[PDB]
Amino acid sequence: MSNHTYRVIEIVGTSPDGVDAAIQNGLARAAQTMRALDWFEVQSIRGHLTDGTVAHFQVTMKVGFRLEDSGSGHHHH
Amino acid sequence: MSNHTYRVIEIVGTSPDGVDAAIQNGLARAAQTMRALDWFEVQSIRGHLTDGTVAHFQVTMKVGFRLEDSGSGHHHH
Amino acid sequence: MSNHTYRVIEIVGTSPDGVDAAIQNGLARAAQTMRALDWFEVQSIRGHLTDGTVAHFQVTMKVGFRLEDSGSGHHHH
Amino acid sequence: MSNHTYRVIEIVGTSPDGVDAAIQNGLARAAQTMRALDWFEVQSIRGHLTDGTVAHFQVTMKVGFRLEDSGSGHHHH
Amino acid sequence: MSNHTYRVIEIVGTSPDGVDAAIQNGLARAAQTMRALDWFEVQSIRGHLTDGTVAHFQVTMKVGFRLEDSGSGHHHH
Amino acid sequence: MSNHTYRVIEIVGTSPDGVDAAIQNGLARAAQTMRALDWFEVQSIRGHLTDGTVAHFQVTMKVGFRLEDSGSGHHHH
Amino acid sequence: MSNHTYRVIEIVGTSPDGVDAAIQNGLARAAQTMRALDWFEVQSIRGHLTDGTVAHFQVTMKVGFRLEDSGSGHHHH
Amino acid sequence: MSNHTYRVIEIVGTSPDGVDAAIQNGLARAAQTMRALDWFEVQSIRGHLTDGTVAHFQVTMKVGFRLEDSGSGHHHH
Amino acid sequence: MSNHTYRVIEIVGTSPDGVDAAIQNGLARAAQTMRALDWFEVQSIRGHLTDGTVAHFQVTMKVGFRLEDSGSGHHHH
Amino acid sequence: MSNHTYRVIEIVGTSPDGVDAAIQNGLARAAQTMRALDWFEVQSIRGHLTDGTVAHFQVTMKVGFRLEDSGSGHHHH
Amino acid sequence: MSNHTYRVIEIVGTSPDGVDAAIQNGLARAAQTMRALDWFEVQSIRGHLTDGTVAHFQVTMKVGFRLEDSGSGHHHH
Amino acid sequence: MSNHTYRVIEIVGTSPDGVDAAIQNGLARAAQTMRALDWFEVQSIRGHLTDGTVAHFQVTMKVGFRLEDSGSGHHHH
Repeated sequence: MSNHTYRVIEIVGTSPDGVDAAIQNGLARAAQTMRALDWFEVQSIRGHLTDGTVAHFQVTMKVGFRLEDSGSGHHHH
Repeated sequence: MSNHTYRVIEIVGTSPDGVDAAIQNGLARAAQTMRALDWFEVQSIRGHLTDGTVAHFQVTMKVGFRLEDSGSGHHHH
Repeated sequence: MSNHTYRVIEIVGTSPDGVDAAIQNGLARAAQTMRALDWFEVQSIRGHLTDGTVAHFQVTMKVGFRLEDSGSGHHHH
Repeated sequence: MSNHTYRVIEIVGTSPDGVDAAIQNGLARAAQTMRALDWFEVQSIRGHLTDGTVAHFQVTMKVGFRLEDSGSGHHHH
Repeated sequence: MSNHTYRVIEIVGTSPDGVDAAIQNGLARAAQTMRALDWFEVQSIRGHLTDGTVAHFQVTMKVGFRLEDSGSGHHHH
Repeated sequence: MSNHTYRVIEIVGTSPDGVDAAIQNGLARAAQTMRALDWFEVQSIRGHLTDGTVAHFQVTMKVGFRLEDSGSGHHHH
Repeated sequence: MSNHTYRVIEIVGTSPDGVDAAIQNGLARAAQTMRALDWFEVQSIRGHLTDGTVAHFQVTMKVGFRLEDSGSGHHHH
Repeated sequence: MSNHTYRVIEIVGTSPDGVDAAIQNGLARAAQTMRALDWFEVQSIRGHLTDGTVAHFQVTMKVGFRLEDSGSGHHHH
Repeated sequence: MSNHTYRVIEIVGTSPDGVDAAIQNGLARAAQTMRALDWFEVQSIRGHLTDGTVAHFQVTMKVGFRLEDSGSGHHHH
Repeated sequence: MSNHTYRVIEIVGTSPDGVDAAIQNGLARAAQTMRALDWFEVQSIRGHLTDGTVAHFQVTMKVGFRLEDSGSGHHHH
Repeated sequence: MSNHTYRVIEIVGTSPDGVDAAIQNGLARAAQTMRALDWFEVQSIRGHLTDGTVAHFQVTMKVGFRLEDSGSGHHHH
Repeated sequence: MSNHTYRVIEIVGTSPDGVDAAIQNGLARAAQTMRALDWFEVQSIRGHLTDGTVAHFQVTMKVGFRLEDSGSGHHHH
């Protein structure tokens, strides 16, 4: 925890069944390929209405993962 | 799609059962009277607590609909 | 209060005598023609200076009114 | 200019040929039907890429027009 | 309603089951100890992912309650 | 002034007679019970319209007061 | 009006008697020395409380004035 | 369209000939190497002035592309 | 970690020797009296210049602490 | 480059022929009288519509120039 | 303190040795030529990396100074 | 410099010894693996307090690097 450095990527998750779906739907695919999803932050909740009655919630989130080598989980000052 | 122009209105949807409710509750009434709801954007999630334990989620959204005559769905450059 | 949906419009009120004037001057005209002004939110206080010494305060506000049919003032969850 | 009150609407103009196009393309249709477009403010410049190489610039703007009766263009304080 | 003054506090509610949970989970504890929760406003929806698949939604909200003595619910101008 | 630390609270003041009223109406009650109001910052000017013609300006402000013991009013670097 | 270019300066006006005072108090001194104050925009309304009961409203505004030579008031496209 | 998840990257495009150039200049290189640029959003228009008279417009944009496998273009609720 | 709810307070720390000082100077006093400072967020770095050459950095931060009873550090969904 | 200090001024450029015009029209006049325009940042794109069909794009930008004496272009740490 | 009016200028300070350096490096040059620097506000902390390992922190700040004649330090309402 | 296009990534640097540490700690690891870090922008300064007295400053920054082939450093308009 001395020089742990993280990276934040932004992904947009989409689900016709809610915001908690899109959050989980997108966060999930992200992990299918990335390392250590540690946190997320929602930046927008938007959406499209197809057929006028089918919303496809589109939630944009910023997700953060550790890139630095698993190193000493320490405090050094 | 050459000169399609849209209009954005802002509506606040309210539901005691969630944010996805208010979004759908309000978006829905909006369509009862407007043309071609194409998209929406959430701007705020607020709420009132009546009886101290009854939240009435109030979600404000900006909704967008086409005003321009259905015209050539085209690309011209 | 179960599915009450509101609409927010934005108007700019102007008065040479203050911000509370423009707020009331504009909000007032808005009601001359709209239904149930319930709330307002100020977004900007700007102004022009004519003759260099005559400010015309221009206050932009977002005003909200009920569109949904007067329905049950109720809580349903 | 004592109690002149204005209204601001938001429209999204779109053009495959630029931002100044979409601004003018949308502002123009707006006037086809509204009164006294006096000003505009850009809020976003976004866009879609169809065929991957055809951008359709979408510029969202807030446009303002006078609603109050043409009245004394005056200063009263 | 003449000199009613309110106070706004900020709390972060957390739930592994959604945003509407955290909102209600946190708002609720807040009332366990405070007076007259009247309104709330969401400011952020964030979260941590433990085990990589267990999100703990963290919603930050600003909650508002009346401090001024229950006084005349009146309008005085 | 070396380690003087302050605290900022947020209060909403309300008055049917203006924004300068609500600011003073709320700031005042705040002092009835707190120590050393030193500054304030307005964050929003909102309002409700009862009877459609009775605005109750609601101004939200952040107020700051000293918590640290009255200590040396000094500069140390 | 073809190449009229303006400059915006920021000034903070202060008055113990209100926001409309500080706006006018500051805007005024600004003109004592500058050319053609044409517009202003409020950016903050803050304040200090001396004696705990004497607010000195401090309003920060951005003021705009013409620098370009009085030239053709024209439209050229 | 049920679980389509997207990724947003941010790129800065630069052109001495305009903002629509930099937008297209940068968006273009981005596609030279990425999949399915679907949308873009401008976040800043900045620039450097070399030789004092050569602006190099620098437009920062957020571009979004699909990462999820081309899957059912469907609505499922 | 199922219903852990937190509270965020805002404090301004001040030090003539830097921003990391004010952050630590203020955060520290805050703990002298509060429970479980878990996190902080900087919102502003401002300052006053006394004697014209003595800056007193004033850093405003939002600090967050747990209020809910130490309860099961668990995940429940 | 050790103690190079810059100053940022804000100017509004205007042109009936576009945003890239106003940017260049205004930036240009600014240099007619200032030293070393090094960079610019757009803050707003607004405009007035005279005759309803003559937009006068008004672009506000923040421009930055060096004030410190041309000194060692160096790195010192 | 009745009609004291201030002016805010924006300067960018730069130092290879930190943010507190650039703040002091720039604020300092500003005073070499201006009157009564009373306060400052940081707006951005940016930077360039020359040689890839030499950061030149660039901190932009808004600095405020009194322009109005030293007048009665008084409260008048 | 005609079509140089850049990419901006966001990383969070962490150090128990300051903000200038985390900035340098994170920026550094980023370069260990990326090309041409040219600039950075701070977006947040946050932090965790372990043991209540060990802050781990977490600074989030946006870093920008060139992706386009080293090409003509030129101006072409």
